[PDB]
Amino acid sequence: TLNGGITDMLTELANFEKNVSQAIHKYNAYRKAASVIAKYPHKIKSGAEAKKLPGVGTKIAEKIDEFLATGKLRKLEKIRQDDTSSSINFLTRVSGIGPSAARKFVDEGIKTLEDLRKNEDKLNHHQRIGLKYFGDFEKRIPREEMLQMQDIVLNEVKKVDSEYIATVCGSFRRGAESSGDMDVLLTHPSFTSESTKQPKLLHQVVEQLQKVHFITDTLSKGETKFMGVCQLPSKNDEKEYPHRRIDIRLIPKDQYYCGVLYFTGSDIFNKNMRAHALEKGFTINEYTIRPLGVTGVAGEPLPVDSEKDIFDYIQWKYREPKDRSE
DNA sequence: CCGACTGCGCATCAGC
DNA sequence: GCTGATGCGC
DNA sequence: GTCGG
Ligand SMILES: Nc1ncnc2c1ncn2[C@H]1C[C@H](O)[C@@H](COP(=O)(O)C(F)(F)P(=O)(O)OP(=O)(O)O)O1
Ligand SMILES: [Cl-]
Ligand SMILES: [Cl-]
Ligand SMILES: [Cl-]
Ligand SMILES: [Cl-]
Ligand SMILES: [Mg+2]
Ligand SMILES: [Mg+2]
Ligand code: NA
Ligand code: NA
Repeated sequence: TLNGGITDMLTELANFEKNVSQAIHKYNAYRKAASVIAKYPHKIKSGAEAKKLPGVGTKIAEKIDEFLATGKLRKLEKIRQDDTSSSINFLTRVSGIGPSAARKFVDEGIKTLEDLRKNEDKLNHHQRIGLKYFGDFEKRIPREEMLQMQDIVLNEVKKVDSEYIATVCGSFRRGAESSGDMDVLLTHPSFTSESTKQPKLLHQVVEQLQKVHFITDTLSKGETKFMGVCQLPSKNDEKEYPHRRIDIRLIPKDQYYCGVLYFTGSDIFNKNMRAHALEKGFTINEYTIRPLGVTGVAGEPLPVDSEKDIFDYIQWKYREPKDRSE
């Protein structure tokens, strides 16, 4: 946090653009700039100096000059005082309420926590659960609890079928001392890019975790992705732990390396890495890396036997999980 | 100058 | 019902 | 909002 002030500013600007202006490219540009500045190993003394960094252009350099001179940004001060942007910004803090629904609710006079609570019937299932756990989903997860949750998830999975492999990814795999949620990558020999010889592979695991009261609510659920809410058991007399967000992704077993690469992140690291891939004539998703023909059509998946293999294809030196926190 | 900007699962909706 | 587009979040 | 060609 050499430049915590500046990165916060840009982050607030990204969120404004996404939530209020609904300008996805500006949102991503701001996030990119924040990221590159976050990792810059010097305390920035000027906008010119920041403008040397890829992703920081003229407009951002200017805002940086203002913030350095004043400790603030007029543009943001104004935004913070605009009732409508304020209302939309808060409303999108509820899981399931996006830029669109937020703006709608405001239109309809629903713009506070109290408003949402008395208008539950105007929420879809996801939003309803987001509202229910609005406070909990605010709280970070200490690594020590992530370890307990890991322990539970891995053992319960083993109980359904010893052939399942569950890997906790996200910031936890990057070594973070705290996490926003729990991301579980799941594989089983019966599900490969070649065939699905067992149905309900994801369901049985979800059901087991529900049976033991680890999973408490469901936000969405398909054949390969589950998104929901979980909770650690507390002891006699002990207050309860906050409810936590959990995501599970069932990935074909032979595409584990692309899968774990994807799910380890960070989200900006993936974006960067995928952009570079393109510039090298490849496209990467959570399943495969393929070449991009002259015509732009992606070709056949290339052989992959390690995360590193994927880095090699794009002429990047390998980066351990802990060094992918962008 | 200007096209392009990482990639995708699930929920919901519109048009047929 | 189906398919495609859009919303949301990973 | 930024950038590559
Ligand atoms: N927009 C994206 N593009 C590509 N990969 C993504 C994207 N968003 C997420 N992933 C990836 C890569 C991610 O690391 C992973 C989990 O997404 P989470 O939404 O749980 C996260 F990003 F917040 P995490 O890194 O885990 O940080 P905490 O959750 O706060 O602790 O899927
Ligand atoms: Cl935009
Ligand atoms: Cl400010
Ligand atoms: Cl793979
Ligand atoms: Cl693919
Ligand atoms: Mg996570
Ligand atoms: Mg997650
Ligand atoms: Na720059
Ligand atoms: Na939200």
